[PDB]
Amino acid sequence: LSPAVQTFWKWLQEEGVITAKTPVKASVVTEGLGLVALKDISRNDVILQVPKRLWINPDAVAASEIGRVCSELKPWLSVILFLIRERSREDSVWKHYFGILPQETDSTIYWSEEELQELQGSQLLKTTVSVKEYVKNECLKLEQEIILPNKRLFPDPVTLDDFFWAFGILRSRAFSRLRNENLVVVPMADLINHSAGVTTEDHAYEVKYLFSLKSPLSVKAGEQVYIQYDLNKSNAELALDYGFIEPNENRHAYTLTLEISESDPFFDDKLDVAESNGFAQTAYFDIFYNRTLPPGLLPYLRLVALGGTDAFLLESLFRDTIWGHLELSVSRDNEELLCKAVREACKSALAGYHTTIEQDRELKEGNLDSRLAIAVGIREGEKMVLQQIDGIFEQKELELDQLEYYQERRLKDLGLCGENGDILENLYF
Ligand SMILES: Nc1ncnc2c1ncn2[C@@H]1O[C@H](CSCC[C@H](N)C(=O)O)[C@@H](O)[C@H]1O
Ligand SMILES: N[C@@H](CCCC[NH3+])C(=O)O
Repeated sequence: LSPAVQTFWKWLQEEGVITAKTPVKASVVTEGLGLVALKDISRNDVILQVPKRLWINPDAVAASEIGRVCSELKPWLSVILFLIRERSREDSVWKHYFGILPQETDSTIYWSEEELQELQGSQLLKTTVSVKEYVKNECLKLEQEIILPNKRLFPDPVTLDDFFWAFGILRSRAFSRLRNENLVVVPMADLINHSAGVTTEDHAYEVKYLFSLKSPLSVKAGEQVYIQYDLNKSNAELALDYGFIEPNENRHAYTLTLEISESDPFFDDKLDVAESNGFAQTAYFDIFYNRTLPPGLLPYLRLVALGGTDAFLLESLFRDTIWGHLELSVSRDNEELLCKAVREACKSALAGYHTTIEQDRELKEGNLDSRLAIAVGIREGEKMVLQQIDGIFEQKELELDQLEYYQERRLKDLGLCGENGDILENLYF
């Protein structure tokens, strides 16, 4: 298999970890390293357990020499340091472990400039950039405040590479879905890979303190044991959290960002309306392919587009039903305004890409390298969501007169054809 690995597997033995009731070994799979069943494994069969003595969570960093200096750092920042640190100690309790860890992943945080050019105009590129930058600052602020000061605990220098390394390791390895634990790293069940086969992301791991990894599916001897990293994440999110995406078009998403500008002559009243109904000055709406629009997107759109003619709805009189009206609809002008705004934004966005959906799809038809493959799937996906959105509002523009706006809804209850009320009027005075 692999010397460095052979070592890692031997170490787990001389620790009471890997015993005999452990149906799984390590091997070289298309996705790096994984866990292959040593013999038929059944659904919910405990695969392997790890002693908390071996975690790598804030509780461990706090209980180490640097625990003091990191005493006020954010949970992750603390683990970042811990990791960069232990990776240097020849007497580390994870010497064999780190000697197994991938130096890199296909997460966009490692992509070269050319590799990134393949995501030109994508939302993913934006998101990755932002994240890379943030992590940088936060990490450079760490160097000057903890690494350099305590030159006794941090002997060797520390580059951004080491930082992004630990950050990546953190975001692609740790198990956040756990109660009372959000960033736990477990050297054994670390090698478990992801598969679309697993459709029950309802924790493949439980706490007993120990880490019990139970296989969510029945596996025959020789085959790989997988798990579902996260059903709700988009391909954009999978692409950045780990270095991979799925073919499932339902994983494609594009998030729209709406806000009530302060330059809006009605900012104050509008913001009041939004907040009174669960929305902030700025609001993000995630749009997934083939899903119906998020509730709240249309009403908020109408709020944004409101305008002077209908500003009367922002009056105390309707503060108790305004959202309901926003939910139904305001007026033909309001609707038409917002529809155009969205359609234009979609067209504009669609134009930011350097490839057509056809070209992307022809490429997918050949052999694509890891990162290029990710970029192509991502961009095609986004173009689809973008087009779906424009498609939706194009229909709306057509049905611009089928909707019954505020005024019409008001005159619905007039009772023009009632009784000759004048006969009773004369019986009264
Ligand atoms: N379904 C999948 N397809 C491709 N890569 C995958 C994958 N599931 C997991 N991975 C890879 O493994 C990482 C999760 S940690 C799993 C251990 C890893 N296989 C190793 O050799 O060290 C991901 O960030 C990704 O790079
Ligand atoms: N992201 C997954 C765990 C991935 C583990 C990768 N080895 C979770 O939230 O549980």
